[PDB]
Amino acid sequence: LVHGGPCDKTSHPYQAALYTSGHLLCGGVLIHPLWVLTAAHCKKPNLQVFLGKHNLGQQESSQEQSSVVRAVIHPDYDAASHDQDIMLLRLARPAKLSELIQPLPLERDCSAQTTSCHILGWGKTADGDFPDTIQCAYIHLVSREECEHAYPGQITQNMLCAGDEKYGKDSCQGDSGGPLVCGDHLRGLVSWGNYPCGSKEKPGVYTNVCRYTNWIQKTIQAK
Ligand SMILES: N=C(N)c1ccc(NCc2ncc(-c3ccccc3)[nH]2)cc1OCc1cccnc1
Repeated sequence: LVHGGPCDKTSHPYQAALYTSGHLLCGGVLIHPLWVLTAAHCKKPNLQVFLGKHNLGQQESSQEQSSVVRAVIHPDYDAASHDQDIMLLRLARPAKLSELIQPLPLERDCSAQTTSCHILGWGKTADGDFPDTIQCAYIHLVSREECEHAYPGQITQNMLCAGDEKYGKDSCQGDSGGPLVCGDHLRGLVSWGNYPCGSKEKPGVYTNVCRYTNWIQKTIQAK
């Protein structure tokens, strides 16, 4: 995450860190004790989910590690255009809830009134390095018209745009699949955006979570 700062230690109990091959791959959101939501482009072998983390460089008493037993990519995900960039991960071990491990409720209304938004993750910072401590930033939703102008013929109804006109606070590589939180609800998932990272004119593009209520519920309730 570029141009942000360290999160408050107790503000992100729903944040997951996804690992493969021993290093940080993506963010993710705990939405149910057995399920983490992330971006479909985070699908890699032997995913390891870490909950209750703040600093990746230290062993924390609140952390919980779980293997993934099932990875459910949206049937209409299109890697080329990033359309429908969403994936459900079923945990081997149900999350042992604590003050630092809690699910985040989903935004079910696509016409939700504007609320204060934020992003977070262990993605690349402004200096080009990967931080041990999770970064946070306030950002605002950008109108669909403004975003269509920023990325012509690239924005679908399955995408939301969000950014920061003042410093260009933005999500980046490694923040993928992390949450766009609006009014204490999951509004979006980190999907794609500008290269290099920065949202002054070309806002970050987020998977529009409100569009996936039925698919999420059907997947979680399946079998
Ligand atoms: N600026 C942003 N808001 C932003 C946030 C997250 C990401 N994640 C990387 C990422 N998204 C999708 C894929 C992907 C999908 C399919 C196939 C292979 C790759 N990879 C990228 C972002 O901006 C572009 C960007 C690209 C690379 C390095 N830095 C920034």
